[PDB]
Amino acid sequence: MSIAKKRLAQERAEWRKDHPAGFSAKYSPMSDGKGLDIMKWICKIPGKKGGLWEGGEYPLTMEFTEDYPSKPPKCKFTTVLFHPNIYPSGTVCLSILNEDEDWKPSITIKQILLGIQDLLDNPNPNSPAQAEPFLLYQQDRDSYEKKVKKQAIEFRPKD
Repeated sequence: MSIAKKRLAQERAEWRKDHPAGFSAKYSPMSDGKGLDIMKWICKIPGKKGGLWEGGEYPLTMEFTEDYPSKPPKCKFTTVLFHPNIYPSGTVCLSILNEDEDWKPSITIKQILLGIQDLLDNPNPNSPAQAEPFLLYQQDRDSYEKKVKKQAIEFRPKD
Protein backbone atom coordinates (compact mmCIF):
# COMPACT_ATOMS: atom_id res chain seq x y z
CA MET A 1 0.00 0.00 0.00
CA SER A 2 1.77 3.12 -1.31
CA ILE A 3 1.83 5.97 1.15
CA ALA A 4 1.17 8.32 -1.73
CA LYS A 5 -2.00 6.46 -2.78
CA LYS A 6 -3.06 6.10 0.84
CA ARG A 7 -2.81 9.90 1.20
CA LEU A 8 -4.47 10.63 -2.15
CA ALA A 9 -7.50 8.50 -1.31
CA GLN A 10 -7.91 10.41 1.95
CA GLU A 11 -7.59 13.74 0.09
CA ARG A 12 -10.32 12.74 -2.37
CA ALA A 13 -12.57 11.54 0.44
CA GLU A 14 -12.10 14.80 2.31
CA TRP A 15 -12.61 16.78 -0.88
CA ARG A 16 -16.02 15.15 -1.45
CA LYS A 17 -16.93 15.81 2.17
CA ASP A 18 -16.26 19.55 1.82
CA HIS A 19 -14.76 21.61 -1.03
CA PRO A 20 -15.19 25.09 -2.45
CA ALA A 21 -18.19 25.51 -4.77
CA GLY A 22 -17.33 25.77 -8.45
CA PHE A 23 -14.09 23.82 -8.03
CA SER A 24 -13.69 20.27 -9.25
CA ALA A 25 -11.05 17.64 -8.36
CA LYS A 26 -11.34 14.07 -9.69
CA TYR A 27 -9.06 11.18 -10.68
CA SER A 28 -8.46 11.23 -14.42
CA PRO A 29 -9.92 8.52 -16.64
CA MET A 30 -7.17 6.18 -17.76
CA SER A 31 -6.67 6.17 -21.54
CA ASP A 32 -7.59 2.49 -21.74
CA GLY A 33 -10.96 3.39 -20.22
CA LYS A 34 -10.51 0.93 -17.37
CA GLY A 35 -11.07 2.88 -14.18
CA LEU A 36 -9.41 6.03 -12.89
CA ASP A 37 -5.76 7.11 -12.37
CA ILE A 38 -5.31 8.13 -8.73
CA MET A 39 -1.87 9.62 -9.51
CA LYS A 40 -3.22 12.07 -12.10
CA TRP A 41 -6.15 14.31 -11.15
CA ILE A 42 -8.27 16.58 -13.35
CA CYS A 43 -9.30 19.77 -11.61
CA LYS A 44 -11.27 22.91 -12.36
CA ILE A 45 -10.83 26.36 -10.86
CA PRO A 46 -13.50 29.09 -11.10
CA GLY A 47 -12.29 32.65 -11.54
CA LYS A 48 -12.52 34.40 -8.18
CA LYS A 49 -15.54 36.68 -7.92
CA GLY A 50 -14.58 40.31 -8.40
CA GLY A 51 -11.32 39.47 -10.13
CA LEU A 52 -10.06 39.67 -13.72
CA TRP A 53 -10.71 35.96 -14.23
CA GLU A 54 -14.33 36.03 -13.07
CA GLY A 55 -16.70 34.01 -15.24
CA GLY A 56 -14.04 31.53 -16.30
CA GLU A 57 -13.47 27.89 -15.43
CA TYR A 58 -9.83 26.80 -15.71
CA PRO A 59 -9.01 23.08 -16.15
CA LEU A 60 -5.79 21.94 -14.49
CA THR A 61 -4.05 18.62 -13.91
CA MET A 62 -2.25 17.54 -10.73
CA GLU A 63 0.24 14.76 -11.33
CA PHE A 64 1.59 12.98 -8.25
CA THR A 65 4.59 10.65 -7.94
CA GLU A 66 5.18 7.88 -5.38
CA ASP A 67 7.22 10.43 -3.47
CA TYR A 68 4.04 12.34 -2.51
CA PRO A 69 3.27 14.13 0.25
CA SER A 70 7.05 14.66 0.56
CA LYS A 71 7.22 16.10 -2.94
CA PRO A 72 4.41 18.30 -4.29
CA PRO A 73 2.31 17.44 -7.32
CA LYS A 74 2.99 19.16 -10.64
CA CYS A 75 0.07 21.41 -11.58
CA LYS A 76 -0.55 22.36 -15.20
CA PHE A 77 -3.30 24.40 -16.77
CA THR A 78 -4.64 22.37 -19.66
CA THR A 79 -4.95 25.49 -21.78
CA VAL A 80 -2.26 28.06 -21.03
CA LEU A 81 -3.37 31.25 -19.27
CA PHE A 82 -2.15 34.77 -20.02
CA HIS A 83 -0.49 35.17 -16.63
CA PRO A 84 3.05 36.10 -15.50
CA ASN A 85 3.44 32.99 -13.32
CA ILE A 86 2.08 30.33 -15.67
CA TYR A 87 4.77 28.90 -18.00
CA PRO A 88 4.06 28.54 -21.75
CA SER A 89 3.69 24.83 -20.89
CA GLY A 90 0.74 25.63 -18.60
CA THR A 91 2.79 24.69 -15.55
CA VAL A 92 2.01 26.64 -12.38
CA CYS A 93 4.93 28.44 -10.71
CA LEU A 94 3.92 28.87 -7.05
CA SER A 95 6.06 28.74 -3.90
CA ILE A 96 3.89 26.20 -2.06
CA LEU A 97 4.26 23.96 -5.15
CA ASN A 98 8.05 24.06 -4.83
CA GLU A 99 9.69 21.51 -2.54
CA ASP A 100 12.66 23.90 -2.17
CA GLU A 101 10.36 26.75 -1.05
CA ASP A 102 6.97 26.52 0.69
CA TRP A 103 5.73 22.98 0.00
CA LYS A 104 4.93 21.05 3.16
CA PRO A 105 3.52 17.51 3.32
CA SER A 106 0.28 18.35 5.18
CA ILE A 107 -0.89 20.79 2.49
CA THR A 108 -4.21 19.61 0.98
CA ILE A 109 -5.64 19.62 -2.55
CA LYS A 110 -8.15 22.24 -1.45
CA GLN A 111 -5.32 24.46 -0.22
CA ILE A 112 -3.40 24.05 -3.49
CA LEU A 113 -6.44 24.93 -5.65
CA LEU A 114 -7.34 27.97 -3.56
CA GLY A 115 -3.67 28.99 -3.59
CA ILE A 116 -3.57 28.80 -7.37
CA GLN A 117 -6.88 30.72 -7.60
CA ASP A 118 -5.37 33.43 -5.46
CA LEU A 119 -2.27 33.46 -7.61
CA LEU A 120 -4.43 34.15 -10.67
CA ASP A 121 -5.67 37.36 -9.03
CA ASN A 122 -2.32 38.22 -7.42
CA PRO A 123 0.69 37.69 -9.70
CA ASN A 124 4.13 37.39 -8.11
CA PRO A 125 6.81 39.76 -9.55
CA ASN A 126 9.85 37.62 -8.76
CA SER A 127 9.00 34.33 -10.47
CA PRO A 128 7.90 35.44 -13.96
CA ALA A 129 7.28 32.28 -15.96
CA GLN A 130 5.78 33.99 -19.00
CA ALA A 131 7.45 37.10 -20.46
CA GLU A 132 4.63 39.10 -22.12
CA PRO A 133 1.92 38.96 -19.48
CA PHE A 134 4.62 39.77 -16.93
CA LEU A 135 5.78 42.69 -19.07
CA LEU A 136 2.24 44.01 -19.57
CA TYR A 137 1.37 43.46 -15.92
CA GLN A 138 4.23 45.76 -14.89
CA GLN A 139 4.12 48.37 -17.62
CA ASP A 140 0.69 48.39 -19.27
CA ARG A 141 -1.83 47.11 -16.72
CA ASP A 142 -4.80 48.43 -18.68
CA SER A 143 -3.77 46.30 -21.66
CA TYR A 144 -3.10 43.31 -19.39
CA GLU A 145 -6.53 43.61 -17.79
CA LYS A 146 -8.28 43.73 -21.19
CA LYS A 147 -6.48 40.63 -22.51
CA VAL A 148 -7.17 38.75 -19.25
CA LYS A 149 -10.86 39.75 -19.29
CA LYS A 150 -11.15 38.63 -22.90
CA GLN A 151 -9.57 35.29 -22.00
CA ALA A 152 -11.90 34.88 -19.02
CA ILE A 153 -14.75 34.97 -21.53
CA GLU A 154 -13.02 32.25 -23.61
CA PHE A 155 -12.95 29.92 -20.59
CA ARG A 156 -16.63 30.28 -19.72
CA PRO A 157 -18.17 26.81 -19.40
CA LYS A 158 -20.15 25.66 -22.48
CA ASP A 159 -23.93 26.27 -22.46
